[PDB]
Amino acid sequence: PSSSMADFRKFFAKAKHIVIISGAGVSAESGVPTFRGAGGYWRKWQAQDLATPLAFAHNPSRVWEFYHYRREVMGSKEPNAGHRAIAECETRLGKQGRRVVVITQNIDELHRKAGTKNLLEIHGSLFKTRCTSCGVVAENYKSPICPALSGKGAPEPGTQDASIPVEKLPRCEEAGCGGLLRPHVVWFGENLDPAILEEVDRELAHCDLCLVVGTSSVVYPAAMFAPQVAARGVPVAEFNTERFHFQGPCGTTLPEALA
Amino acid sequence: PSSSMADFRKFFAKAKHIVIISGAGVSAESGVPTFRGAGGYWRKWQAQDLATPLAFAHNPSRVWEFYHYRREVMGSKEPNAGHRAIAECETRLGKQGRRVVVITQNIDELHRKAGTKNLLEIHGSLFKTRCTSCGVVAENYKSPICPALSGKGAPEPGTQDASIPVEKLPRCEEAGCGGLLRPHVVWFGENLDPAILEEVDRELAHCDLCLVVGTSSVVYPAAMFAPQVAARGVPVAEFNTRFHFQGPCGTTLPEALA
Ligand SMILES: [Zn+2]
Ligand SMILES: [Zn+2]
Repeated sequence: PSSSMADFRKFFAKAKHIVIISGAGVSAESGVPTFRGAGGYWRKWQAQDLATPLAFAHNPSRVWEFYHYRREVMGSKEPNAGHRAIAECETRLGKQGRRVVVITQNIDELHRKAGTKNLLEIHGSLFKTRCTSCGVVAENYKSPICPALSGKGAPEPGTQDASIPVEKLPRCEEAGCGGLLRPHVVWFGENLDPAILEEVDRELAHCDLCLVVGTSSVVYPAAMFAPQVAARGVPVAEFNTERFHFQGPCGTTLPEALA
Repeated sequence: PSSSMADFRKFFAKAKHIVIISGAGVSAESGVPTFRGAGGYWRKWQAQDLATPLAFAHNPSRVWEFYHYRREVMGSKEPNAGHRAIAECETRLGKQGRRVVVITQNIDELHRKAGTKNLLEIHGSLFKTRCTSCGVVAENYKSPICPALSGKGAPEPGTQDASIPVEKLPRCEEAGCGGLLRPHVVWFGENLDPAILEEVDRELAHCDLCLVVGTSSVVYPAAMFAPQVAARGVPVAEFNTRFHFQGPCGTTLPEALA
């Protein structure tokens, strides 16, 4: 894997269809606490205790307490230089008829806030809700999402469970529904949206340059996508903190690389 | 990027927990047809066209014809010298207090024919069915899987679609179900069973030595497994059609696992 910026910039100049696969490193550079490894903890629990349809069935109040916490910490965050370079490149290239798409594992909408428009959110968004009754997906940025969760969601073990009755958790506001809302987030056991994967696969089939940013291509989810682009002879440029590999924060490398 | 067999054996002789990741190259050496790449076609299509939820929903007869073909060709296939050496290595190290486990996305079951017991078939089996109604998972080696597939599944293009009505495709035989069966195999766009991957990770986290044999860069998720073993500092030896050993796995593996 080459570290030549000049050699990368030569493909970048000529690339008509760029696919940027964006991992958690991009979000972390904005102060988003990465909910994986040593960080994958809230009170007594891990992600596999919280982010599952079975968890939501047994204790939706606890799952909503956690996602309220997640929403609260996320909504105070701002796009970083990497997010900005990525958006500015899409805007700039688009005026020339050249394409940039972002595939993100992240659910904080920081790419959207930076100005990214060709955005594929494979894990959904925690600022979207899904109704478990009618199936309607809705935007929700409200703080707090419901009055019962006001002041709730503290991460300390020993914090009392809110034990909010289901009726008082976030409810659908479609006329005549009133169903229980869940976060519009892909949980363990649940498949990624087939329509999204369809769009993703089309982009990978047509791209002439691929970027992996804030993650590596040997790890989920970039490991799903980058190998088949590379096997086609399309250059894959990797930007992370340890064909092309560029070391350092994406906020440092991407502004220059995507200039 | 070592190519020394002498250095591998030193690690092999003492190794307690051996994971063997077995890719499509191991199957190809037994003549099992592959369905990626230029030589990977059934009629007009490759696996990426047929092994999908969408394809099954749109033409279950064509998808079933494809897997029926693959089920039927296995009758002339045998495990190769690679499968045997892997299976003999397992039983041998067993009576020494040592672990050999095989993790594979191969669905042709030649590893278990060869005598492998610690086998993780993480992509299911050609010889297993799943009911799309009741979810029951059943072993199925019946030839043909249903009478409507008798003589069907021809691999050359221009072969007329069987166009078997869904009612005459493989049907669940659980009392009062009658649901449509699919092959119990992981498709493009589908995740692994949650427990399956949790078990893979357990083997990967505890192994002293990893073998990766006949595995392409695009096989998924299996291509992630050796990378995370190496990240631990644990030696990974590549056997293609840290160590690299070139040639048929039936030629290199007997001497490597001797
Ligand atoms: Zn509703
Ligand atoms: Zn059934």
